[PDB]
Amino acid sequence: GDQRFGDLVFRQLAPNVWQHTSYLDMPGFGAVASNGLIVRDGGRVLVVDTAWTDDQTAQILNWIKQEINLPVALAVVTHAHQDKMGGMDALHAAGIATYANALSNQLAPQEGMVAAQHSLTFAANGWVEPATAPNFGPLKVFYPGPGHTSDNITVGIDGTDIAFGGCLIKDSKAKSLGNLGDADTEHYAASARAFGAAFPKASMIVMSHSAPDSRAAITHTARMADKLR
Ligand SMILES: C[C@H](CS)C(=O)N1CCC[C@@H]1C(=O)O
Ligand SMILES: [Zn+2]
Ligand SMILES: [Zn+2]
Repeated sequence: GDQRFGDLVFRQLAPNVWQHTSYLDMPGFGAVASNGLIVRDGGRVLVVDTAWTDDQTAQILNWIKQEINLPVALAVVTHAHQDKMGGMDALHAAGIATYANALSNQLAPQEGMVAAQHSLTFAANGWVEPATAPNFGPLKVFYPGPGHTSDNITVGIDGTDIAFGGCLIKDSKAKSLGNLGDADTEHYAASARAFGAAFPKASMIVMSHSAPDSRAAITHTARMADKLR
């Protein structure tokens, strides 16, 4: 179920996949959860997204050492906001290779983030250019278009039923698309549907600010985004 580890929560989603969850006070909103992923690929571990802070991110690495006890080969982060990239220095201190959309790395300094070490670029159809994501194993990285942010990316996990929408996708009962201050309101719906179409077999949709849901998270998110146009 949920495993509490210090101030974080970890939940196994599949034999080789766990969700990490960390919390930060957003004055006016309460203590806000953010989710990312941990994937074992044979003898190594892959991380999707940091926690909000360096200290929390170091705790993710402590949990991995305790529960998996294999090296973390790389991390990929899914846009330049604090919940996704706030712990980059902890990853770098640990010697982990880090990857982000080129645009996320460009935006990182102005957003108050540390850039990843490596930049992903994307084909016109949204799929990552494979040479920019070497040794990603089962992580299949897709740029669905601008939506929650200009730079948001998404990740499928081959060999599982899981696709990770990050902060682009909200759950099937979500009331709003949330803060749209960095959003692309025109392109959001199409970007949500493009995520679904990229990972058509994924039955478990993981996202930053809701628990895992069915594909109704994608349809519901797109349908709410239809009203922004
Ligand atoms: C700090 C982040 C980055 S997505 C944020 O803006 N959040 C997290 C949940 C509340 C809120 C929002 O997306 O509206
Ligand atoms: Zn965000
Ligand atoms: Zn977020």
